[PDB]
Amino acid sequence: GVVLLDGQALAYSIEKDLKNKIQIITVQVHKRPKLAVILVGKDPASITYVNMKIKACERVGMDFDLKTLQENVTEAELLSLIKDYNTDQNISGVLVQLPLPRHIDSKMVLEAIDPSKDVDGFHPLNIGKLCTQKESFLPATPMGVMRLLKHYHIEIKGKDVAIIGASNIIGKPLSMLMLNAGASVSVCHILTKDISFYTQNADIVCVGVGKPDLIKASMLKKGAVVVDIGINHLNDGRIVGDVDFTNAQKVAGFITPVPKGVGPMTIVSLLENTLIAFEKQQRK
Ligand code: NA
Ligand code: NA
Repeated sequence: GVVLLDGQALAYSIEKDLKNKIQIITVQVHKRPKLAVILVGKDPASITYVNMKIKACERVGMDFDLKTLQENVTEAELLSLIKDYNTDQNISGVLVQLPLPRHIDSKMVLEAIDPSKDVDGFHPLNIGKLCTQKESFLPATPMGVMRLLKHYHIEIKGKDVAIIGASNIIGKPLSMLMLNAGASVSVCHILTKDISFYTQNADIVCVGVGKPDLIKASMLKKGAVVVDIGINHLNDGRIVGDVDFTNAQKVAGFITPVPKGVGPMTIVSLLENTLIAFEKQQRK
């Protein structure tokens, strides 16, 4: 019997814990964790993502500051805003919604976030610490994937894991978390000659490239754990993953639905990182 990796249910359970911890903090020290969110421009999908993050903060009682900037904002203005958020002791985490406009150097803007407030885990200091087994902020999507697997008692150590997608924000950090946990890890992408070579061997397949039906049942090992990070908005309004869910469930042992699988876990991971940032700030 295949098991649904119910990321939505796990995220809601974690949110209940966050809400309770924040309630205690608010009464004990009369402060709350606070997330600063910067949105540049009016990209529809970016607006939706910002609203998802703000609504999540509201569900757990986390404070937030949403700063909306025009699409033609200068890099200097964005940097000056980030500097002020870095120095404001009442700001726990700082998040810049991506993508930024082409005239903005995204890597420079993200490196201006103080690493102690980098709740997205995108600062190279945090990425480098992850790669060298030093504790710091994990990117939210890989963090949520590992947390979901932990909840379902999926063993990582000694397992063969195939990661499809090699992005800086998902596939690469996820591969590092898997390796650090003792898996043998393959990272594939658009230039891979035969992804099925890697997926048919894998105990765990994680895919996040944005291509409907890329992962088919015939590409999987019987009993495999399948983590579908894709979120594809089809022309007709449907939202599907990168896995052929209907057929793959005939072979997989565990599988995330899309939507309501990895998505809610990414969001709750951002909330957890903001609380961690607050707690580390108070201890320092
Ligand atoms: Na300053
Ligand atoms: Na393990």
